[PDB]
Amino acid sequence: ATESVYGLTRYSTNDEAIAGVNNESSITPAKFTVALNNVFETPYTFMNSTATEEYKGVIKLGTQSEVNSNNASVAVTGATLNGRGSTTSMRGVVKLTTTAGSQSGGDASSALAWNADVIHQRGGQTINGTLRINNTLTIASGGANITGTVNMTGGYIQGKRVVTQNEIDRTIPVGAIMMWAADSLPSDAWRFCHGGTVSASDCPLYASRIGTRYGGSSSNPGLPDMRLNYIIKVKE
Amino acid sequence: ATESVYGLTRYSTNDEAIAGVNNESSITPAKFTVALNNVFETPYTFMNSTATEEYKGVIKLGTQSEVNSNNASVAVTGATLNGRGSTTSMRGVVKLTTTAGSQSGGDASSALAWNADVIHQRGGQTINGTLRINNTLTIASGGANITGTVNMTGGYIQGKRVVTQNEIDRTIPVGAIMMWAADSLPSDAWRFCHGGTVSASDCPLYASRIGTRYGGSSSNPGLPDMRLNYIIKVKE
Amino acid sequence: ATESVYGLTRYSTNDEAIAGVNNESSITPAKFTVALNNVFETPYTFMNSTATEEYKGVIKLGTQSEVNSNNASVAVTGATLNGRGSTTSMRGVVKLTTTAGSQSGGDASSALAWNADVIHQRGGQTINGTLRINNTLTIASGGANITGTVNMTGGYIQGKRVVTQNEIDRTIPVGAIMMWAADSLPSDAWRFCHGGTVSASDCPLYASRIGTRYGGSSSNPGLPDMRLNYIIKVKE
Ligand SMILES: [Cl-]
Ligand SMILES: [Cl-]
Ligand SMILES: [Cl-]
Ligand SMILES: [Cl-]
Ligand SMILES: [Cl-]
Ligand SMILES: [Cl-]
Repeated sequence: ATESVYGLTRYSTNDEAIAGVNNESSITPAKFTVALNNVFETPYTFMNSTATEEYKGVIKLGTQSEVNSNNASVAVTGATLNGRGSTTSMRGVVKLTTTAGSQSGGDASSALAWNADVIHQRGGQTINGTLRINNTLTIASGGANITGTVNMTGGYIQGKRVVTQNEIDRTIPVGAIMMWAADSLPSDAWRFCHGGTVSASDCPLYASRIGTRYGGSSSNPGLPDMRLNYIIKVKE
Repeated sequence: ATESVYGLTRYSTNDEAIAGVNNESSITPAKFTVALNNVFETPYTFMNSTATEEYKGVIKLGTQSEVNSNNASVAVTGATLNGRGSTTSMRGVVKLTTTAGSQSGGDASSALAWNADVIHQRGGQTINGTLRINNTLTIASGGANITGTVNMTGGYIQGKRVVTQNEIDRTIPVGAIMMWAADSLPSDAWRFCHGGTVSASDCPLYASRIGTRYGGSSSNPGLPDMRLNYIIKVKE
Repeated sequence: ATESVYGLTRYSTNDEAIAGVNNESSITPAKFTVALNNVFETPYTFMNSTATEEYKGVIKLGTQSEVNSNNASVAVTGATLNGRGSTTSMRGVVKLTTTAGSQSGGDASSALAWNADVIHQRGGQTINGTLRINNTLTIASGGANITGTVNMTGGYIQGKRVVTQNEIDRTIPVGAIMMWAADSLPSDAWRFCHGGTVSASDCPLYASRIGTRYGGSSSNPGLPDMRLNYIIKVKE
């Protein structure tokens, strides 16, 4: 057999079926299935969102220095509120003192309490000690009740000069003689002119002014004897 | 035909082509294509980032108690600033009072204002009422102008004792007789010794001291008749 | 050859092997492998976590208005602490003043310092100027030492009336005559009754009361001549 004309043919072996180049034999069903098996089978807007008027946020604690400087941003604490003591130049917190002229527990930021021991303008109070006033005292009504001695440079009552003891002798001097209408004398400033003596120590002005003019001695100067009665002024 | 030698062959059927075990027939093109189709076709560093000096952050509101204790961490509010009232032991805020000795609206944390009604050391003021001083008053200049009566234990002007009315009789006692140079008397303390009487009620000391020595009666005691003129002192 | 019976066969061409419909030829190994190649080869709980008592958080800065209103939530700054000035109606911060009656640097929220120039109740102080008191002064001990003149409506020492100069003439009037025991006179209130004259300008009361009764002239009125000696009271 050939491609061209008919004739005899044998069957291919298994080896020929697999090695499919032999052109001189024919393929049986059994070697279609042999031959197939070589082919078929092979943190900024946190910290920048600050506290303000308008909006809430975050806040730095003021140092004392910042608190005292009136810093409009920082926070005031218990400690820096306490630490900002009032002074004469800076608004601040104070302790009260009820004793004028004393600080309260050594604190310079002490102010006088409502009930401090001051004298006020309404009256009815007591100063428990002395007082000095450097110019005129005017008492507008009700006078003065004074325990102890008043010393004054001058004195007038309703425009009339007050009399003092040194003036007594000018009005009626020791040594004056008058008469007397009664039986007894009410004071020893005067004595009867019935002779006898007075004591120079009892009557020092009589002794100096009159001496022994009427007898007696220097210690016991004599009185005039003028015997109504006469009387003589012997002492102040 | 065989594998070994040449000879006759028939063609396989379709069924034989598919069931490829028959070794005794040959495969045509038409049954290559039949047989193929059985094979080919089958929250900590929030809350721990706190407010401080140095750094901003977060803050607890102080209770009053913490504010008053000077807590250095918490925040002061309007309410706890207001609530921290000054006392004698603790720095704080105050109301002002212009009236010494009165709290302002019942507030114990009241301090005297700059213009409270106090007496100061500079002068020129008025106390509208009484004043008591428990020891010596010194007026250093300008004296005193006193409306009303001064009562004093003692009085001196420039070191001389002030005279009082009870001393008048010692100097010139009722009952004294002197002479007189003028035609009329300027006071009724003295009377002419021209007899007649005085009234005991007008002249009680004359009546007691002299009685009816010179005539008259107890109510109308007689004066001496000594007829310059004589005069007698009849009353203070 | 046929499907049914045996006989002669030729071999298929390559073209027949590929176009596998020819039923009248047989397939060689070489055209199994040709024919196969057409088949085988073809931001709320931030802002709502607020500051409180109990818990930390976030805070709004108080305006002054809120601070002053005692707002219990907002924050106090240096500026609003400073800005909350004490008044009589509102607790606040103060400046101190040591001068009563003056604000410190024009600040209405000025309180008297512990050492302000006030008079207190304990004594020992000085008012450097005048003082007016509108009712009675009581000095409880130690009297008064007064530089300058005291004018008073009335005066008593230990309940006895103080004597004034206008009373002198009532006790012993100008014009009185008495006797005298000494050789010389200690004052010119009295003169010897030895004739001669006094000066009307030296002795105006004698001149008015006595005139020229004893001789002389109106300018130089005569004294009595009564020639112990007589004396006459010529002036106060
Ligand atoms: Cl006698
Ligand atoms: Cl002698
Ligand atoms: Cl008469
Ligand atoms: Cl009688
Ligand atoms: Cl003479
Ligand atoms: Cl004449």
